Amino acid sequence: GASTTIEIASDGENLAYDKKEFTVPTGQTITVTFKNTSTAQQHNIVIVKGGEDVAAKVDEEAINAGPPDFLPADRTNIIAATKMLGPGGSETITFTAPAPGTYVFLCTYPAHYAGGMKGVMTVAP
Ligand SMILES: [Cu+]
Repeated sequence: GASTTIEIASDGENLAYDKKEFTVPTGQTITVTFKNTSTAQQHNIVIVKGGEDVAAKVDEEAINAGPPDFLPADRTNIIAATKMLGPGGSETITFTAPAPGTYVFLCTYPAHYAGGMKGVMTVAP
């Protein structure tokens, strides 16, 4: 089920992605295209280096960091991230898949993570 090309989008106007999981192969170049399909909301996708603990810390850094991108100053805990996309915006990010394991992805727009806008990237060995 592992793929090197991933398409993901917001679930219309809801605080969710259209996928809560996807699998990628370790050590290979991954392409992820994220589409903000909402009418009036801002979304990104941020893939963190770890699980729910790392995601919570990033999410907190993000809200402190503020607009327009709501990302921490550096990517020490971030595998990859888009910019903060407007309604109808899309962005493709490229990264080398990290070590095999489970990696949380989330939207870091204020309240969106707590709102359920999250999932898991599984990296196959
Ligand atoms: Cu969002």
